[PDB]
Amino acid sequence: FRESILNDIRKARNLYTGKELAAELARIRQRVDNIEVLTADIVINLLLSYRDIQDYDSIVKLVETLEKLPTFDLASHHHVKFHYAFALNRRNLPGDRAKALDIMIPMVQQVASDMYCLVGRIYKDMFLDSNFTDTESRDHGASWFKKAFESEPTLQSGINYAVLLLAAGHSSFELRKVGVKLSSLLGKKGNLEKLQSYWEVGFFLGASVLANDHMRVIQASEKLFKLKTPAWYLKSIVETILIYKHFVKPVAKQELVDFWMDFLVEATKTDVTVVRFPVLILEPTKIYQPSYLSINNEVEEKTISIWHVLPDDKKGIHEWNFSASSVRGVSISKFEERCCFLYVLHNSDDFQIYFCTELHCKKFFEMVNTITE
Repeated sequence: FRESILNDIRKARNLYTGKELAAELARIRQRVDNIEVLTADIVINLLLSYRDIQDYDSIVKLVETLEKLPTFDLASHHHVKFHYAFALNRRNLPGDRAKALDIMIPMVQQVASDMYCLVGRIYKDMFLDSNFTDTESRDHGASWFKKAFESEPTLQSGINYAVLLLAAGHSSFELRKVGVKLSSLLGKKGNLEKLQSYWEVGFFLGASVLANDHMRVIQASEKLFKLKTPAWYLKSIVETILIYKHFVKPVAKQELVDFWMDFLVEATKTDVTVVRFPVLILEPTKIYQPSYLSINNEVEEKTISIWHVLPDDKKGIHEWNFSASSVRGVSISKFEERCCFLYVLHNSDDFQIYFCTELHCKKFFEMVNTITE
């Protein structure tokens, strides 16, 4: 019965994403909410499955019900408390972040980097979410990431520490000191081609951003795209980059750095509101080509505009403008839900267009069906 629930959660996380996953978890919950004894293995894998669709409200409500269930000892389950605080911090209703800190700070005060870094992230988020006015939260966040960094140096704590020093007005060391240590950690990790886990690539990206290393940023951003990085994770990297970009005081590849920053920030949006989409056109060479696309309110006939950002090969055609009557149609890829096929007249090939999220692709699909109907 336990094993059945566990096996079905794992199968659920593999088969489904989005709404389809939420349906499956609610089906599994009926069983979970009637189980003879509710163990921590079930709880943990439930919380991971809800995190896959950023359902922080379900995580909080489940963990609160375990706190009242007298025979579950929440205090003893530090990883469950970690995920609870994580969810409270992302949900951020009145008092959520206060409660997260009241959970996390006593757990820390041997403590692992992730625990120090979550507390640091709560402060970081308070700082960002205050429109950069909460300078006390900034300084508290810096101190927590600093402790992590000195206790167990990692790129994650190091980049977050540096970014908050940058926001505090750091011509300076710790800042160049954190910089030296970041460079030897990057040395330890080795070439980007051998880093396969999304979490290694994400922290490589961040330190590459801090280093102002353009080619690595572009390379690591693309790798983060190909790896189907979870939204929960990309969120935290993006937050770090937004703070960096706000506070840091052309290079011929600036255009591709701007594209990738725009792509990865757009990828954390759940409400799609954009005049234009940063996209990757998959070429028959099997290279993803950074591009922009827009659906234009043009007089007489609506149009689709598509253009390459900084193509390596500057020769040939890198811009298209299609009138509504020029479009045969659109089809979402049967294999890649981020991808929409666009079919146009007098073009024997197609455009295989890859968006930053599934929803962005679906919006494009719907808008093109509207102009062709």
